[PDB]
This record gives sequence, structure tokens and C-alpha cells, in this order.
Amino acid sequence: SIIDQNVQALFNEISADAVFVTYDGQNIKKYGTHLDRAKTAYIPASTFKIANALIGLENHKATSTEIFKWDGKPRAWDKDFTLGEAMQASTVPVYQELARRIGPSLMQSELQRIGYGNMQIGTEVDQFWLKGPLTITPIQEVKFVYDLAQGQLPFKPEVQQQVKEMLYVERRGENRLYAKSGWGMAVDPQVGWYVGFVEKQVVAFALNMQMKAGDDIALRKQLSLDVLDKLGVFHYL
Repeated sequence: SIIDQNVQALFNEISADAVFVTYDGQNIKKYGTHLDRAKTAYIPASTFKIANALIGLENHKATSTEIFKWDGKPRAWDKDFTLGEAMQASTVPVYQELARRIGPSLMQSELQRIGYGNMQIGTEVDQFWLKGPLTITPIQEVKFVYDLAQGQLPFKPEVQQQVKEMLYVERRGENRLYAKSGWGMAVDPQVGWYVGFVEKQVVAFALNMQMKAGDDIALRKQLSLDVLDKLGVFHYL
């Protein structure tokens, strides 16, 4: 139980309300300073690129090799991107284009079919994950990416594999970290995400915390890695 205590003391210096959820396919565990966040719905922000990529590839609106060309309008995003490149750079305009290719009718039925969050897209097909009304709980996120890791989402296995590897961050020996960050700036309060999984057996995780303008952009990932290390899920080299 000192493992749990070590994790909790990490959050002790973090002033922002935070929860960190893990899921190993059987047990949900919750850490942080405000555990109720785990069952509160928030906008997915850029964590929604996982579901967007899946829906896009599944419905033949893009391939993982296709290049989304820069249109010359300044946005490091000022270049051509594959979905994979755009995933890691978190290039919002690229995924907005993908959403526009899917269209509101397909996006709506797909989110309903897979049961993603509250499954609400409103009237703007390229804004709903950034401004609402789409919301999802951290627990929902961890179960979602857990299924992705296992190829058990309701998509073609090849589609799940392609998106899975777009999330690949690093390996340590044989252990692999997959992750996607998010920062919903257009909502009040702002929400920060770091969701992913470690493939050893799979342990999915979701950091979910309050954000404010000026916050360190690297904190989400460093905090998450520190926690995964303390839990012994992904030890530092």
C-alpha cells in the first residue's frame, strides 16, 4: 500500500485538481487529489483524434498513408501530415479536415454505434470535441483505449492496429507506451488529458486534470510517467 501512498504524495505538490485512472482489464484504480473527476464527463479535446482516426479509416475517408497537405494558411503545423504524424503533433486542422470528410450524419451514427461518451456532436462536425457538446469520463476513456490495445473495439482489426501505432510513444525493453494528450482550452474550466496504455498484459491509464492558461505543457506527460513509474507499470530506465 506504500505504492499507493507514493503515488498520492506526487499529487500532493500538484495544486490543480487531478485524477489518474488505471484499468488492467479487471480492476479500475483511482489516484489523485479529486477522485470524483473519474466519473465526471469532460470534453475529450485532442484525445478524440483516436476515435476520429478509427472512424475515418473504417469508413474509407482516409488511409494511414495518405498525406493531408498544408493549405498555406499559418497555424510547426505549417506542413504536410499523415494521420499518424498529425496524431503525434496533435495537428487539429488535419483532424478537422478528417471530421469534415466523415460528415455529421456518419460521425453521429458512428459515435452512437461505438457508444463513445455522451455521443453528442451538435451542429459543427469539426468543433464538437474542442467546445462540446461531446463529453466522456476518464473511466470511459481508459476502457476505450484498453479495447483499442486489445483490438476489441467495433472496428476492423487492421484499422485498430493502424491507429494503435499512431499512438506509439516509446518502449523500455519489451514494454511499450502508447499515449495521446489533450487540452480543452475553449471550455470553463479547462481540462487536460493524458490517456493511453502500457503493453507489457495491458494497463490503460487516463490523467484528467484542471488546466489554466500559462500551465506547463509538458506537465501532463511527466506527471503520468512519474505515476506509471511509481506504480511499477512503466519503470524509468
